Amino acid sequence: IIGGEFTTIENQPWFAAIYRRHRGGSVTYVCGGSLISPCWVISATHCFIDYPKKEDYIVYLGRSRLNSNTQGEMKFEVENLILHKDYSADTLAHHNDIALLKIRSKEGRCAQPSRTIQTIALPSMYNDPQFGTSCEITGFGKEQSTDYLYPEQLKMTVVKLISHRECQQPHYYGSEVTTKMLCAADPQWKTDSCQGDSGGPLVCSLQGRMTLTGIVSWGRGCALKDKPGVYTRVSHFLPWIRSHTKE
Repeated sequence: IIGGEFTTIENQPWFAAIYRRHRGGSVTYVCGGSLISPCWVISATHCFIDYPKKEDYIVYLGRSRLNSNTQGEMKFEVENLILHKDYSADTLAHHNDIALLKIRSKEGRCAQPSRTIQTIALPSMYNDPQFGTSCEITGFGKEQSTDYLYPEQLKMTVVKLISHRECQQPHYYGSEVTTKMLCAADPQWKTDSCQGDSGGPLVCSLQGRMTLTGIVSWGRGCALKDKPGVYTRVSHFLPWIRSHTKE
């Protein structure tokens, strides 16, 4: 997250921190995700496509820090890693960038809700906030495009939804953005998602309900003029989500 503010997991208790174990034993951060039911985390396919083996991954819930344990956290293996079969790496602008992780602890259990671990509601189909609506994004991604390190503390910021009409302009993203995607940016371009934020939640309040409107997917650089962050439009994937969460 470029700009924005530090936070702790209490302020985004559905946030899932996803890591990969390397041959040699080293564990590195991969991407964010969101808990949508006790056994299911939703994220982005591009985070996993190069290493599709479920045994490679570790998922934490209730974690506020990147390389330190948070009191009360839960650790999970990935029982199933489900990538969207129509994924395409189309020059930055990934299509169908959505993935599901069925989580299971060493003891064979799913998530247990607490003050630091809670699910996020899915939207109604094709029901998204009006453009110009302020939404929030959360993650452990870079604080500056030029940084080498990721922040140790979780961050969040606010971005505004951008119409498909505005985002499809040639001076924005042209044909790279589809109706299954959502653009969001800051009016001053001063805050944004960045590398490492992929897979995490874009949350909007619709009708009083905090809703998983988007999943961090792609963008040209970070916090750059006329280059919004781009998000998978969750409300266009409900049948995919419902079928695969029975697996």
